[PDB]
Amino acid sequence: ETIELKRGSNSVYVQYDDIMFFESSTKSHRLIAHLDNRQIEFYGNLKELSQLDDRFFRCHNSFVVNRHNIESIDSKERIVYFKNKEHCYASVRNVKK
DNA sequence: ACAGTTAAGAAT
DNA sequence: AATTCTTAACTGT
Repeated sequence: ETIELKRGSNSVYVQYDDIMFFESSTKSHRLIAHLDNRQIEFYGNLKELSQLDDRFFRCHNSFVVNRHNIESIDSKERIVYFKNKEHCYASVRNVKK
């Protein structure tokens, strides 16, 4: 299961479970794939990534998480912790799901 | 329910 | 390829 992260003249190819989560970049129409120890900026939209696979869940407007790489959830604070020790946030309306 | 912020379409 | 404007739909309380 591999995904092509398109970057204009380049592409980077990554396995689904290399990915902790995706977040929107502050560069318009770019996302950031968070991997174990690297981050890769690419062209995409979050909606499309969440439809690739059941493991990819839109927990927030700005985040798509890989369920397989979740270490724990603090549902009080709405913080999703990943196996590489990063974290991101779940929205009030999506945290339960 | 609100006001502030943002993802993503379209065009090029 | 990379960028802008736009706006509905998101955000947290």
